[PDB]
Amino acid sequence: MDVVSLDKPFMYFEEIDNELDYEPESANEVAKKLPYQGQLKLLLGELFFLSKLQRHGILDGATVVYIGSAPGTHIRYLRDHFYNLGVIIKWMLIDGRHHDPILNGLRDVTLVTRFVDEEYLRSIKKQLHPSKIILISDVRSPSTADLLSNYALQNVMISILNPVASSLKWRCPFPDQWIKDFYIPHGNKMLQPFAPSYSAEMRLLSIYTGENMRLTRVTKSDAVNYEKKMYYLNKIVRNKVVVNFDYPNQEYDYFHMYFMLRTVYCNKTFPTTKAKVLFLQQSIFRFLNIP
Amino acid sequence: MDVVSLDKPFMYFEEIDNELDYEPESANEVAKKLPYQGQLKLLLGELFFLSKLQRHGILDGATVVYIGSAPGTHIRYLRDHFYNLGVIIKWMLIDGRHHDPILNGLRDVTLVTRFVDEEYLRSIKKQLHPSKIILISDVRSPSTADLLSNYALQNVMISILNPVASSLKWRCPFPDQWIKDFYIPHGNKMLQPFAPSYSAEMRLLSIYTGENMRLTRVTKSDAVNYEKKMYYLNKIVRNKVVVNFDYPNQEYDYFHMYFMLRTVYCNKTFPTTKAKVLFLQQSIFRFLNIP
Ligand SMILES: C[n+]1cn([C@@H]2O[C@H](COP(=O)(O)OP(=O)(O)O)[C@@H](O)[C@H]2O)c2nc(N)[nH]c(=O)c21
Ligand SMILES: C[n+]1cn([C@@H]2O[C@H](COP(=O)(O)OP(=O)(O)O)[C@@H](O)[C@H]2O)c2nc(N)[nH]c(=O)c21
Ligand SMILES: Nc1ncnc2c1ncn2[C@@H]1O[C@H](CSCC[C@H](N)C(=O)O)[C@@H](O)[C@H]1O
Ligand SMILES: Nc1ncnc2c1ncn2[C@@H]1O[C@H](CSCC[C@H](N)C(=O)O)[C@@H](O)[C@H]1O
Repeated sequence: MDVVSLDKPFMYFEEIDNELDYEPESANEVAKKLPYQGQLKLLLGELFFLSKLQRHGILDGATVVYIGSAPGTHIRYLRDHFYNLGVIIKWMLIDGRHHDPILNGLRDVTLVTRFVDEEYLRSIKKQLHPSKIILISDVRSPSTADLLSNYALQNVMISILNPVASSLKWRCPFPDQWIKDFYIPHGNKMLQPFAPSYSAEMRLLSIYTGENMRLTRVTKSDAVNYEKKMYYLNKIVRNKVVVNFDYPNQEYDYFHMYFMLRTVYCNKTFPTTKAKVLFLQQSIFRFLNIP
Repeated sequence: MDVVSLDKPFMYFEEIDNELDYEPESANEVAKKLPYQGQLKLLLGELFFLSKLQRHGILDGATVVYIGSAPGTHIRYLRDHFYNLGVIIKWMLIDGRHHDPILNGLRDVTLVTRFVDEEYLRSIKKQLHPSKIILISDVRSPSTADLLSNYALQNVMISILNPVASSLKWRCPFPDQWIKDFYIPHGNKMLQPFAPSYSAEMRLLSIYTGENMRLTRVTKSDAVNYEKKMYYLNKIVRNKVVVNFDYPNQEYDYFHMYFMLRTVYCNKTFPTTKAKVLFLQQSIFRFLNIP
């Protein structure tokens, strides 16, 4: 067995302290080990992101604009969680694809069947006015050409919507498929437990203070780094069994999930962080029909 | 006579401490009082900007890419000034219009007859590589539609060229001609002595540290402010005769010019700032054929 003792898991890209040469044969290995793993991946990251905003007092009263939301099964869990905590939020889920019917019939959630373009962003901005907007983006076109176009749309979402915070899908183009350098918004590169086995995807979390918008350039050298750091994390780290983690499941992803879940607010009072997390995890797995 | 005593002049937009309601009849008033006033306006601002970079030690060894440079008569003065000071710089002047022949025959200056587009910016970036670039932009299309397009090109100049510093033309669209909010690079809003009598134009000066790029949103309310602050400056301030300014010419613009010129480096040693400035001014006016 692949055992180890860890203090904490890597929460952000910058914390990864090692790298490995990407082995293309990794692409043929089992990408997922749990049913509905993708909904689980998104649920944890967005619960993490949103709980942070709650902590900073910027969630209550906001309209969450989620673009690239369908099917959005896991989003029903997020909505219930904050709704039950007393936080007042409106959800606007937009995708050209159809949403899970469990999202219908909630006055606080508006489903829109539309593929957004810059012009539409303008109309909804005029229509949301004057609410404070929190943007979540998971749009998907993939070539490096596709990625750049998605990233370009994500930056236009921020400039038109002008949100108070944002969570954006972020996967650096592969160095061997580099086209040109580009800019992404400045934010924390939140790592994702339960991401596919060798995925290099993370989420970019940002909070917008003032009327400024800070971007950061991404080059091929950065692309080389992303590949090696993420490859090291996926191949080595995520395959570890953290034996000094007293929890029903000690695999790295559960250890990593534990640290995100420990930041979530509940109505129920618990005697230990371990009890709250076990509760939230049980709750999350039951909702998603994960054994 | 319109007399007053002033400590210093307003160097940046933010310093303007008063405003006036824009009177449209001002548009019919004499816009210029000196021959070649436009070359003088550009010369002082760019001498100011470039001397600053020298002070920060980022000028020597740079390639100055000036887009919207023709005719560029005043640019010959700038080139000579730094060339004579021993600073090593290469100039690349690009405009679809033709440059003043006084700029020909200098190995350190390359004239390009081209209207730049994003693609061309890419090729020159590949060709300038690996020199450090200082961008100066004075491109001109004007409707608010024209402005936005120019500003959009200016931001693409920065993202493709990725300069160490930049000076950009900046005039906020008039509130009564507002189209949409937009972003401009963050920088100092340098005010311009000898600008047309009622011009609301200034120059945006920026220095790029790290791999980040900070932008700032401009709204109609900002547009209302620009109009009133600039109107107050043009109508009231610039019409002042600073009587406690011991200088051959006490009009506000000369007082303002004095503060920019006092920051310029010379080979000749002077006993007082007043002597250096008088020298630089005499020199500048003689070069431009201004009496
Ligand atoms: C993690 N990774 C994956 N691939 C390629 O990406 C293809 C699709 O797998 P993926 O990258 O997991 O898809 P996604 O990121 O769109 O969700 C695989 O078949 C590999 O060829 C990769 N190709 C390169 N060059 N470098 C990498 O780090 C890398
Ligand atoms: C300074 N100013 C000028 N204009 C208009 O701008 C026209 C051209 O004059 P300009 O603004 O000096 O041109 P420029 O900025 O392109 O160099 C004038 O005929 C006026 O109608 C202005 N119009 C408005 N609404 N507000 C202003 O502050 C203002
Ligand atoms: N312009 C656009 N506007 C809206 N959705 C977009 C888009 N372009 C692509 N997408 C959507 O991006 C999605 C990527 S998959 C998203 C999964 C979803 N976030 C979840 O919670 O289940 C697809 O449903 C796709 O239709
Ligand atoms: N795409 C582009 N590339 C180059 N020059 C441009 C441009 N679009 C407009 N311009 C130029 O912008 C200039 C504005 S007037 C500039 C005056 C000049 N800076 C001076 O020193 O004399 C015009 O010469 C015009 O041809």
